Amino acid sequence: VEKLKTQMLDQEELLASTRRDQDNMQAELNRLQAENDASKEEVKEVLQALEELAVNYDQKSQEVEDKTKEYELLSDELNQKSATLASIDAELQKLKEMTNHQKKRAAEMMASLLKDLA
Amino acid sequence: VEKLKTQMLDQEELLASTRRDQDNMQAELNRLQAENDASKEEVKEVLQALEELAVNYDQKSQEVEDKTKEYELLSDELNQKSATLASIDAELQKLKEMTNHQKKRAAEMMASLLKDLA
Repeated sequence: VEKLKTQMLDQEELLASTRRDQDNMQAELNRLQAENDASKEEVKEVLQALEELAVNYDQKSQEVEDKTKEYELLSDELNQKSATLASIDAELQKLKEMTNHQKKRAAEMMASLLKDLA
Repeated sequence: VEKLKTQMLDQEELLASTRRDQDNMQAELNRLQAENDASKEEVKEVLQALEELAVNYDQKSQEVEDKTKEYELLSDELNQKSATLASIDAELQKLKEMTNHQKKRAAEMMASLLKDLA
């Protein structure tokens, strides 16, 4: 009997040593699941964060498209205004020419009267 | 003659007064063209500035689209990794069950030998 109990001792101390490797593994597995489900939520958030940006940059590029037909209409108008003024410049030269012709006429009519011999 | 020259005086002083209104107008017209061609270039620039933004916000929203299939693949993978670990958790329970069955077997074989009547 005293050999058989030395056998049942070594057997227990081996099956104990096996239980403590099965716990290191159970533990390190559990931490790997923790470390994982961690990363699993960061990507959840990053995927949200990224969908906002997609919406945000999408509106912003439509606001840019609206500002552009705004400033293009204004571009058109100013160009038209450029013609109005150019036309008014033209009217303004005729008015100069008109009053010159009146200068001429008045002066000729003056000289013609100062041809009074007497 | 001395009435006719008083007439030719008043005539000149009126056609002078008319020339100086035609200059106020020529001047104020000219400034309006200046003030205009000014605005005409600001819109030129603003239209450029706006086309850059259109390009800029357009790339940025494609970079967001690329970051998203990037983080979606990663999302897929981590979910797969979640299964691997879950499977390894399962293997790890069997190994516990296996070594328990060996505990049982060894202990029964021990008791059976300690049934030595003598």
